[PDB]
Amino acid sequence: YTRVVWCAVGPEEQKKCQQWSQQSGQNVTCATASTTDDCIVLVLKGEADALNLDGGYIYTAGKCGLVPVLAENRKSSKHSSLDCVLRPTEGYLAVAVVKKANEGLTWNSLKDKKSCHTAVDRTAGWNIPMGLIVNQTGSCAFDEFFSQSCAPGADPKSRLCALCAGDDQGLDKCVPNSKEKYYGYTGAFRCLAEDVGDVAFVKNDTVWENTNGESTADWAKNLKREDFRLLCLDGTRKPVTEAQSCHLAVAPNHAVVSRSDRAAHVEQVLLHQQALFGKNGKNCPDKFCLFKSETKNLLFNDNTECLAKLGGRPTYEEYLGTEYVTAIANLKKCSLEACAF
Ligand SMILES: *[C@@H]1O[C@H](CO)[C@@H](O[C@@H]2O[C@H](CO)[C@@H](O[C@@H]3O[C@H](CO)[C@@H](O)[C@H](O)[C@@H]3O)[C@H](O)[C@H]2NC(C)=O)[C@H](O)[C@H]1NC(C)=O
Ligand SMILES: CC(C)NC[C@@H](O)COc1ccc(CC(N)=O)cc1
Ligand SMILES: *[C@@H]1O[C@H](CO)[C@@H](O)[C@H](O)[C@H]1NC(C)=O
Ligand SMILES: [Fe+3]
Ligand SMILES: [Zn+2]
Ligand SMILES: [Zn+2]
Repeated sequence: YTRVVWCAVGPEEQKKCQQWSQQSGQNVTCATASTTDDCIVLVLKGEADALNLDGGYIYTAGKCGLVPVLAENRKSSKHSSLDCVLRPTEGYLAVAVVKKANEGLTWNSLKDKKSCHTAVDRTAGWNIPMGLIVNQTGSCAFDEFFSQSCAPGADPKSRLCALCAGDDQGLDKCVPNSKEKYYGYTGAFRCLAEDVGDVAFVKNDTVWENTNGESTADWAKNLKREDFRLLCLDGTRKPVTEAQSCHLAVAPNHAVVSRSDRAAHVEQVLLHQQALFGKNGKNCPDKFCLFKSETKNLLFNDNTECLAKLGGRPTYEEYLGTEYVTAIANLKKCSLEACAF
């Protein structure tokens, strides 16, 4: 009965979640929805207890009263001593990526180009880039900036969805879940890698994990780090090893959210679950690995070492940071006291 109902987004996260449930002796059970927003609603209704969310969704969930519980903690070895779970999270680097061979393409020449986004409302693939575009362009017409784009979650008949491919059967075009071929970090990077788009708004870690043999996936096997360039905000182009000096912003780590009244219980269960299926987990990579899904980032990002405790008992605004929270407000004025359901 001290069971947590996780919310899976899409049928792939659903399959993984059921695997995790089977392996957990049903201490973790699953609910599934077609979109992250839908999953947030199941949580709000009390039909689900939690899910891991990108910062852009943390904001949406936050206005509706959901709270940050644990955050993804990546592999970084500085802040050396502390165990991952107590280690402060460092946020990730949102970057704008292009093909090297696409010479001359700079932040300054993006208008009317083809773009690849993780999804609408996500931090690196949308809020940061479009916030900057809107900032600099003076206009709220961010649907008219790129000639065509794949921005999962936008209107399927609009140009913002024109580049999306849907699933293997061409169905679910532009849906904001993994069925969409160009969804999320990897999908958006694939959109760029296959030259469907001119630029991809992902994070620094995405380019590395999908190049120089790190993938084995058909589309990425032959990808070489040198064939890509990051677009700095000053107009220059740098190699992807220069992310620390050429990025659009550092994003708050994806984090697990739940209803305030269920947070403590979710925190508790989760810590026990990762001890079992986490990075050094008791049953991983033997029975089941929570943070692994063949580089598809299902439920959690695949580069997650562990889920770490937060700190000054973070409200959702403190977790995202004032800088980021203001940015989203300024961007969504284009579409404070809110929620949306
Ligand atoms: C797009 O819209 C505006 C363009 O200026 C940006 O919003 C502004 O962001 C600044 C920087 O974070 C905010 O300044 C802050 O002010 C408080 C006190 O007012 C201060 O304590 C902080 O240290 C900081 O200086 C400013 O409030 C905010 N402007 C408005 C009208 O809300 C926004 O960041 C731009 N979007 C992106 C993604 O850059
Ligand atoms: C307003 C007062 C001072 N509270 C600040 C507070 O609760 C801040 O929250 C946080 C959240 C997350 C992080 C990142 C980190 N490295 O721990 C740092 C600080
Ligand atoms: C389920 O959770 C309980 C409560 O903490 C724990 O004692 C038990 O080991 C877990 N069962 C399985 C099969 O993991
Ligand atoms: Fe993200
Ligand atoms: Zn920076
Ligand atoms: Zn606080």
